[PDB]
Amino acid sequence: GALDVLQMKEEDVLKFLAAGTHLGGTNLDFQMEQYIYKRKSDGIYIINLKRTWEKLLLAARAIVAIENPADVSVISSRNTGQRAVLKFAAATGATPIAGRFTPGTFTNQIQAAFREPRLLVVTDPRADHQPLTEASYVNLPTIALCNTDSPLRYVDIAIPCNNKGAHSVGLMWWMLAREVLRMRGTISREHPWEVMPDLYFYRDPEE
RNA sequence: AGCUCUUUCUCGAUUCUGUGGGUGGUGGUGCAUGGCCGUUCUUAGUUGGUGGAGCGAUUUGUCUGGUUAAUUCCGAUAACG
Ligand SMILES: [Mg+2]
Ligand SMILES: [Mg+2]
Ligand SMILES: [Mg+2]
Ligand SMILES: [Mg+2]
Ligand SMILES: [Mg+2]
Ligand SMILES: [Mg+2]
Ligand SMILES: [Mg+2]
Ligand SMILES: [Mg+2]
Ligand SMILES: [Mg+2]
Repeated sequence: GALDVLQMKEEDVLKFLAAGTHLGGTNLDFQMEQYIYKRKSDGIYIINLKRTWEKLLLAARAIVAIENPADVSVISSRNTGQRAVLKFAAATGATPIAGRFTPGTFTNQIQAAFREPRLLVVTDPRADHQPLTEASYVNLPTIALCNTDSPLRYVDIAIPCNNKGAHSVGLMWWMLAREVLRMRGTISREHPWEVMPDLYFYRDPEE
């Protein structure tokens, strides 16, 4: 937003640079060109943070406008985003899908997995292409976290970030939960949040 | 074989004559058919409902790979059941 209550604070830029979310890929595509600051001395692109923040608050403003919280289905297929989507759906009452997608869940009126969402959030356009291709049949908008080499086909609100590393992905889902819960009422601003981002990170099997 | 011929007793309305019409047939057609059987074919093969691809005949599901006597399973997965 244009305001000052919605502006990025110094405590969040440290969370960003600590998770590494500013660090892009090696290849750029001509649709993500407005989100890049400059290519490093070695071949890697820096993502502009102020632009990440504005696209993240636009996604939150798109999610808050849906009345029933339970038709904002969230999807992750890679192993890094499963815990994050499960915790995001818990914190704000969406319906998560981790693992395989079982094509036809959006367009098949027999299956027991058939639902009719009203939004669609997704971790990675290039790894969860089946939900996008199916959303392209039932008038279904889409929000997506994009790496610097993400194809922006059928996505409607791309959020630029490092999409590869587990810490980055969990931090982005945590911040998306923070800002929907903030502007819906609920956990009012001028307080830190009870949950720490590490509840949202990938497990990466332990000792 | 009263089959027929010579001869002339016996039976009793059941027949006989003619016209229609039936009846029977190990007669014809298995290239008019039912049913049964044999064989393709002793192997692992077949099919539709909703969804996806194609203008369409069609295709996916019914599979790269491993496994099994086996489309038997494990799995992979625009398919689900
Ligand atoms: Mg006859
Ligand atoms: Mg006969
Ligand atoms: Mg015959
Ligand atoms: Mg016959
Ligand atoms: Mg069809
Ligand atoms: Mg068609
Ligand atoms: Mg077939
Ligand atoms: Mg064998
Ligand atoms: Mg299986």
